[PDB]
Amino acid sequence: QKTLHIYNWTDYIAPDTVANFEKETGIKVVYDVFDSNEVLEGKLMAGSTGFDLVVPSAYLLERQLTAGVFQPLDKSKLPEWKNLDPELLKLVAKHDPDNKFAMPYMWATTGIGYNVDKVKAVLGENAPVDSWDLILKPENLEKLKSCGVSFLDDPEEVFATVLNYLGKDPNSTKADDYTGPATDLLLKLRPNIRYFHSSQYINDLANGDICVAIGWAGDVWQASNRAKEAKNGVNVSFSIPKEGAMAWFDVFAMPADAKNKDEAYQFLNYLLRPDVVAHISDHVFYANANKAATPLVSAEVRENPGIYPPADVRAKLFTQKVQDPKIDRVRTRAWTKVKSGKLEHHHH
Ligand SMILES: COCCOC[C@@H](C)OC[C@@H](C)N
Ligand SMILES: COCCOC[C@H](C)N
Ligand SMILES: [Cl-]
Ligand SMILES: [Cl-]
Ligand SMILES: [Cl-]
Repeated sequence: QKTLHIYNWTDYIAPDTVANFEKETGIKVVYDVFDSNEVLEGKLMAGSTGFDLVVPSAYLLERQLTAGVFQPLDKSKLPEWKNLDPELLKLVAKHDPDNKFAMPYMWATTGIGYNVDKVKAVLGENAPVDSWDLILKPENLEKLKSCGVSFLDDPEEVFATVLNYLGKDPNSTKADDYTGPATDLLLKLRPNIRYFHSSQYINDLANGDICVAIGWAGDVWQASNRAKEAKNGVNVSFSIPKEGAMAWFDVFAMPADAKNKDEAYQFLNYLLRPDVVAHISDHVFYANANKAATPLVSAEVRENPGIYPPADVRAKLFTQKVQDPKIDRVRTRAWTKVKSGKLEHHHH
């Protein structure tokens, strides 16, 4: 009896995907979840993860590729590899040259999830829901504070979006941009932010407890769908704002010390089946990287331009760059300062 260990993002598979695989193959799956690239990266770099498959973002795979923590994926054991969109593979290959290490899973953007009616109640019918002004202009956050504001607990995403909003390179390599203007804005916003968290905001949006969030697209569409299924009268939407936004791929990868490689390839090949991955997209509201699967994805998902954005929106999207250690230090320090920004100090 063989057992396959998988480590994936929360809210990123259909409820029955694993059970269906277990029934088909007789392999027992131990499925665990994370909501942060930082948590996964730490485990990959500290020692053995004990996992057979993990799901980093592509830029994280790129950041640690030369550290040797992943092993190359034997495409002879992935007969359905051909189902992946070959043009999307060329884009992922910027992170994974010649697609040696990573299987593209889903693609999306980092934007604003919001309660349509509460935002309009607080900011008016002309609330700037097509703009980062909705959540990064202090005058707006002051008005939204009590209906609840959340930011992702992701320093790379948050600093990049703030830098872009301030008219800087979202991937600036200038330390002063982080310690100066980006920190200045974040500290002005901080008193109005209820929490920094990368997964609680889904149910909080769905239930009406948070009115604006920095969020990942499909997470927000899941919140919208949860509210609809609950018949709770809450209207959640998502915006890829006009100033641009981060875009990203998440990918499956195999840790270099994986125990059960054969079973892992069986699971990857299962995910390459068009019906399997389209069913996932239908439940998690994320675009997959499987060309063969597209016709099977629900119309509600395929036709949503916040899931599959058109070319004029894609032209405004940017990709996360891996930063040098000095920028990493200054960004991480600034993040800790921002998150602790409400605490009282006694040094004056
Ligand atoms: C409305 O269908 C769009 C078809 O897109 C091709 C698929 C394979 O790529 C999805 C991208 C946007 N992650
Ligand atoms: C990659 O293909 C999707 C094309 O969308 C382009 C829209 C019509 N502006
Ligand atoms: Cl409410
Ligand atoms: Cl990425
Ligand atoms: Cl449909």
